[PDB]
Amino acid sequence: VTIRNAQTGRLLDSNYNGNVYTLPANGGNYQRWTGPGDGTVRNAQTGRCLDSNYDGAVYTLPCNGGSYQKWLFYSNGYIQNVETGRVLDSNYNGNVYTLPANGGNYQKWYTG
Ligand SMILES: OC[C@H]1O[C@H](O[C@H]2[C@@H](O)[C@H](O)[C@@H](CO)O[C@@H]2O)[C@@H](O)[C@@H](O)[C@@H]1O
Ligand SMILES: OC[C@H]1O[C@H](O[C@H]2[C@@H](O)[C@H](O)[C@@H](CO)O[C@@H]2O)[C@@H](O)[C@@H](O)[C@@H]1O
Ligand SMILES: OC[C@H]1O[C@H](O[C@H]2[C@@H](O)[C@H](O)[C@@H](CO)O[C@@H]2O)[C@@H](O)[C@@H](O)[C@@H]1O
Ligand SMILES: [K+]
Ligand SMILES: [K+]
Ligand SMILES: [K+]
Repeated sequence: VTIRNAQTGRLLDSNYNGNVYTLPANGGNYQRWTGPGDGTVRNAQTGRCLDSNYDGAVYTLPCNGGSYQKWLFYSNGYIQNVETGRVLDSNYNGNVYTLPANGGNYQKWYTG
């Protein structure tokens, strides 16, 4: 289902172009996500895998088995990219990107 930023209240969102962003909850399936158990976080509408790189950019692409598309969900709300180690982040404008863990609330996420 949904992934909601702890700082901004905006939810994790993505489209068929593979662009990612956050928006207020709006019921659409672009805002729900599925975790099979293989490390991936797949968009409920598109089936694509949330993914990022060493530059900090974050997008979705069809799923390819790479550590890049594998995420770790900690109980403190961090969502960590296995390859880079950088943590999923966003800003009130609805930018999504990754940055070094810095303890910030913009790096926390309620996932249900
Ligand atoms: O009208 C389409 C779409 O609008 C809203 O979706 C937005 C966003 O959440 C989706 O990620 C993108 C996908 O390109 O479209 C909008 O910006 C929701 O109402 C959604 O359910 C709906 O189909
Ligand atoms: O060979 C690099 C990388 O390729 C594939 O991952 C794609 C994408 O998911 C990644 O975010 C970017 C990283 O720059 O790379 C591709 O576009 C996977 O085959 C992956 O295992 C591999 O490391
Ligand atoms: O000092 C602002 C901000 O800095 C640190 O957060 C960084 C990053 O995680 C955020 O997404 C962006 C949002 O604009 O800001 C920094 O780049 C954190 O220490 C944070 O608590 C603080 O508000
Ligand atoms: K779209
Ligand atoms: K900090
Ligand atoms: K602050």
